[PDB]
Formats: sequence, structure tokens, C-alpha cells
Amino acid sequence: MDHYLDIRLRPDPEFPPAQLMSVLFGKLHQALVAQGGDRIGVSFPDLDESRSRLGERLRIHASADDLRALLARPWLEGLRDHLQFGEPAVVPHPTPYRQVSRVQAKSNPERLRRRLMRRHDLSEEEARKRIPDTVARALDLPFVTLRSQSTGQHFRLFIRHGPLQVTAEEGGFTCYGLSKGGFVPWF
RNA sequence: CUAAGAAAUUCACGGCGGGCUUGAUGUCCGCGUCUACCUGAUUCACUGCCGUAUAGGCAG
Repeated sequence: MDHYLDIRLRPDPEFPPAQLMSVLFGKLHQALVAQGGDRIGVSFPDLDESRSRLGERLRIHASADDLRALLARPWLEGLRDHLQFGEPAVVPHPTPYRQVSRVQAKSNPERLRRRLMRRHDLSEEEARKRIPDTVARALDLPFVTLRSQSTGQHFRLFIRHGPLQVTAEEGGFTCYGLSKGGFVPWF
């Protein structure tokens, strides 16, 4: 994956950039479940780790045929007025390589309590005795908010840009474009 | 380095007895409250799955 395509959120008087970034990420995810495979990687070039902000840019990492297919496919319908685009081009080098991975946290003690009750046949009080409320961990990481279509929930999807490395390795990506082993050029 | 420097108010106690406040009364005419707006700031940290696990991961 030596090719990239930058997408920057146009400023909108109607919307904040986080809402636009989340609906763009959901539509990219739906485009990848429509496409299939594990070869599509994402990034956030104007990231702010300190303020936990994604920035205002998103960058896809793939081959050029994937970029020209995704630049005209109807997952960009209704956002071309919200979005300005670049051109499908080759990445610069030398670049450090890092991973973009979805991090999940045990954020609700009661759901894991109900799982322990389902898998150990305990009552509610044994689940509260075995699992306290200190267990709940909150991440200090930026996030998109996503509407599931299988189930009906709205959940925060916390992303982590991994450590910078001098070389990249093989692997795939999930249907959200996040690394389950793959690496992306970071520039 | 202070109108500086010091100090035991305290023992006891029956306030109760009794009573007619009454009659009478017109509130009342009148009234232009308009004008214009993003409740959305990621604001639903959720639901489940693997794992003996609370340790750690995974899905949408």
C-alpha cells in the first residue's frame, strides 16, 4: 500500500467537525463491508494526542484501484458538499510506520457482571462481590461515535495511533480500516 | 516588646384568681403586550462475544 488519498472536512455552519468525521467513518466502514477484504487502512494526519482530537483530516491507505473505486462509489453520496478531496497519489518517503487500532475498555461493570452470571450461574450479589465498581476504566483517547446497524446501539469507538516504527509489517485490517496487524505510513 | 503584665458571681424560689367586645356598609368606570430566534456541545462510554478470570482481547 504505497498509495494514499487525503480527505479534509470542509467547514460547515451546520455541523461540528466531529459529527462529520463520525458519519464519514461510518460510511467508509459500510463501503468496506460492501467491498470486502482487509487491505484498506486509515489514518488521521492532523491528530492531537494531547487534547484527544482527531483533527480535521482523514487519509486512506490502499492501492490506487481501491482509491479510484472509492472516489466514485455511492458511499460518498451526500458528502461531496461536506468534503473536499485530493488526488490518488503515491505516498512520500522516508516515513515512520505506526498502527491504528481499536481499543476497547471494560467501561460498564454491570455488563461484565451479567456475563459472569451467564457463564458462572451466580446471582447479582455474587457478581457485585466478585466484580466491584473500581474495575470500570475510562480511556484518555480520541474517539468517533457510531450507530450500529446489526444491533441498535450508539457507541464510542476509541482509536489508538500506535508507536512510530522505522519499518512496516504485513497484516490485514478490519472493516473499519483499523489495524489488526497492518501498518500505515505516517506523514 | 501591645492603657503591657493577674482574676470562680453563687446558693434557694408557686405568678393564679375572673371576664359577652359589639352593632351597620355598593369598590368602580376604561384598556392592542408586541417583535425574532439551530438545544446541540462526538452528550447513548452501550449491547454482546472469547477466555476460569475481575488479567487480557474481539465484534457492531
